[PDB]
Amino acid sequence: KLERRELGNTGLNLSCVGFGASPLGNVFGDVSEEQSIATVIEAFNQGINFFDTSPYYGATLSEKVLGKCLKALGASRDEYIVATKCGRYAEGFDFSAERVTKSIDESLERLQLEYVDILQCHDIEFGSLDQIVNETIPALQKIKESGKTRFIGITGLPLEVYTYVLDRVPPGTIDVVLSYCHYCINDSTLEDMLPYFKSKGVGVINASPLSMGLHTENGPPEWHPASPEIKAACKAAADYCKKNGKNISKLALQYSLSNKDISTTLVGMNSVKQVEENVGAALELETAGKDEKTFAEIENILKPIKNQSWPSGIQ
Ligand SMILES: NC(=O)c1ccc[n+]([C@@H]2O[C@H](COP(=O)([O-])OP(=O)(O)OC[C@H]3O[C@@H](n4cnc5c(N)ncnc54)[C@H](O)[C@@H]3O)[C@@H](O)[C@H]2O)c1
Repeated sequence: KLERRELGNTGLNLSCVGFGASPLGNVFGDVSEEQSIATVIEAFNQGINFFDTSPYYGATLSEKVLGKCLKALGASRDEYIVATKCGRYAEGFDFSAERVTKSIDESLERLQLEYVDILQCHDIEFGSLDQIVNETIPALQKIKESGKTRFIGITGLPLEVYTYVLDRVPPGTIDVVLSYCHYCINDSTLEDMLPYFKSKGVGVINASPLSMGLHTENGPPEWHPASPEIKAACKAAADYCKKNGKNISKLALQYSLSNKDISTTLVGMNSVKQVEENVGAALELETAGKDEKTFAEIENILKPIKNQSWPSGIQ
């Protein structure tokens, strides 16, 4: 069975591999609704029980499609865990209490759910962090008390933005944090913040273990924000694996899964083959361990750009 890990103090047990549903909004090329449904059904059948989306992905399309996918499961509601977000929309950012209070109703309508398990502020580095602390999080606390979400959180790229918020709200205010692109073969800096997150009692969700396509055979999309030198070294690592009969995406995901202090790693998936590969990579990690010789050679290739990121937001 696919390993499950406790998520902070929420009592939720998430599969160590999570379903990133942003491709269901066509972020990484177009995908049919029938394929999306089959992909989620296969993910659930393989033991994945955690699904993450946002009103932003595909201008609310990802949520609509995921809502159809989850209905097609025909499963008990407590057998899967749904996370979505608020504050970032196709028409821009709005972290006001009025916006996010409307947003949860809009998301529940699209998702065809009475409640989500997790609701998080999306990309807070683009907002006023003082508004997040003093207006947005209180509004989310009222949404939680209404029952429309069970737990609340915050997401963003820069690791520093979390400390600003978590230092200023009372203990136990935030249930979960989602960080992305910082626990993968080229960037492990999320491990630097895990001691702080443990100190605040927050469950940690990692996302983008392929760093949004850097750790794939096809390579990153044209819009990927990483510098050319990050892209060149990631391509060299993928070419090394291809030359030696190795799967760069399998190894990248196995790297991200190896830290047990992270409850789940969301990986964007848009096909049943990707689900079969990614669950298989997780299962094989438990029974065969890691290919240490290839990881060491991958590390040597990525070393010059290790832990380099890119600017995001307005802080
Ligand atoms: N600020 C935030 O809150 C934030 C930011 C980014 C992502 N996320 C969440 O995290 C999810 C995952 O991140 P992501 O999708 O942007 O990047 P990712 O690292 O998960 O990679 C996704 C891309 O890799 C491809 N892929 C997946 N498995 C593969 C395989 N076995 N072989 C080859 N290719 C494979 C996917 O099709 C997609 O093109 C997202 O869907 C979303 O849910 C949140």
